Amino acid sequence: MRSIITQICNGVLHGQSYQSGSNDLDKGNSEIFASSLFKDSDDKIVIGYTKDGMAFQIVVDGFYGCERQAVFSFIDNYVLPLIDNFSLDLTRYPDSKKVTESLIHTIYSLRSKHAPLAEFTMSLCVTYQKDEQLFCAGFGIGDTGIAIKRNEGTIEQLVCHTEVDGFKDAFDNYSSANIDLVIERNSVFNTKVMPGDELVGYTYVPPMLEMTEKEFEVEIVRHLNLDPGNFDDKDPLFSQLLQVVKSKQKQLVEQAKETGQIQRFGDDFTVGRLVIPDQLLINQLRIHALSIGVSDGLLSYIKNNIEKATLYKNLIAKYQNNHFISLIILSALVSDSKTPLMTQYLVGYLDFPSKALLANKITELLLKELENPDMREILGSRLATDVIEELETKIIRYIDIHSTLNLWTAD
Repeated sequence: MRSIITQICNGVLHGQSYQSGSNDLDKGNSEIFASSLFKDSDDKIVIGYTKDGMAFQIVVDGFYGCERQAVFSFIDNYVLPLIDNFSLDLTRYPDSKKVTESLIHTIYSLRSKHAPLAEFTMSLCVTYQKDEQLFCAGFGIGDTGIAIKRNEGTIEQLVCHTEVDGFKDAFDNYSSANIDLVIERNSVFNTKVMPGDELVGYTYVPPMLEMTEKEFEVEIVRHLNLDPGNFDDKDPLFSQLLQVVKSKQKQLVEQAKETGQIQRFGDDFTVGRLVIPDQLLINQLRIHALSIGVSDGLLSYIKNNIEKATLYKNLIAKYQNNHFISLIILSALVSDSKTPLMTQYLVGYLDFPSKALLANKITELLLKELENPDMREILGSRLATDVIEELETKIIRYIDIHSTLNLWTAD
């Protein structure tokens, strides 16, 4: 009962490339890229934010272009609702290793009884905030990989490309009995993160750019990172990454001319970029989590006192891009004692035990938006404590506030 994701790359790409959507909701921080590296895409990358506003990125590369769709419908229907339970257990339980294996276990048990035909390699990272500082923790099994760039010009390597002596440990039925072995040889992590750190996820690279980090044995495995020596500290990682692969691609195809006729190599190249958000962006993300979830519920119940909410849906659909007004509109709906069913139904749709606990949640996120430097510019020496109550009175006029409201969206 929610919509969280922001940008996705599904089983599709345009001619030779597919870039992005640059979702406003991420304020220019959600970008991905996809290309073919030999005609169709098999990989899938997902970047989004929790209902509590925590950042995450999922990277998938499939095996067979024949199934290629239940792999995706597996992620969209069952894996996505698991992210909230991941970041929460990361916040509640300190032990990063325990829940991650259970998550993989829950993934394996779920992938068996719902779509065991799916064989892919997946990697993911999710952010969580237990203390004042931000933490991110995830794993990755297969030919995939995640990298990070910090605030100092360091390309630190998160989840690595695991190679089992020339075997790609993956989410296949074949490994579904050697599960516990897959974890000890694959990469799981939990690392401290600061705002502005650049999270980069990738699927395939020509091996000329990969450098071997770790080799060991179990009763041989290669844990290998992305070589940072050919990268700079001034430019972002994602934009710099494509500057070299195309530069090496033309160098690789030129190598492919001197061999009679066509040679064969290359995989689906899909790359995702994520930037860790600030404490301000989280709140207005936490704001957007409610605005999306509140609308759709009572629209099918009544479909089988509605005239307001249909106009309310359009009203939020007009001012959802500004996170401040989108908040205060909600405060009026709960205060309307003449719309109790429309008020009381939402918490049931949202699983809230008490309406009042929600009403506290409104004000807490409301007042912190005053710490956003944009509202101090718009709200100056105006005893805001009363104005919200005034604004609460303003919205109850159901029957031309937009110009009066346009005072607060003047950016």
